[PDB]
Amino acid sequence: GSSGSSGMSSHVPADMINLRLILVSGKTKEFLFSPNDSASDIAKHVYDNWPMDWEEEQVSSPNILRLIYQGRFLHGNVTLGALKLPFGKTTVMHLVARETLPEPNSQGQRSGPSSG
Repeated sequence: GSSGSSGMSSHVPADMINLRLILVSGKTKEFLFSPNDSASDIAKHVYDNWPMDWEEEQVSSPNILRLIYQGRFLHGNVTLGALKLPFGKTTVMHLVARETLPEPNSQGQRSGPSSG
């Protein structure tokens, strides 16, 4: 018989965009995506990956599964391409599952305390 094994390389190309999928608390992993792929493909990919790390598992919507970037949220129709993101790089993004907001607190909101 015979056997062979040659091949090793750990570097992101300039045609793909490395994305960092983070979860609650922490735990993250480097991924790859195209500029023609939309948050869907990504969010989807993530879902497809891993066996199951979330009780809930019986939905299908880009809303519930929204991708966060730099704190903000990316649209489901948005695509790395439209994000004119730099190739051969690593982006940081957060993921969550909720048809609504995460916490009761929205940016750009001033309060008026009863006092002068």
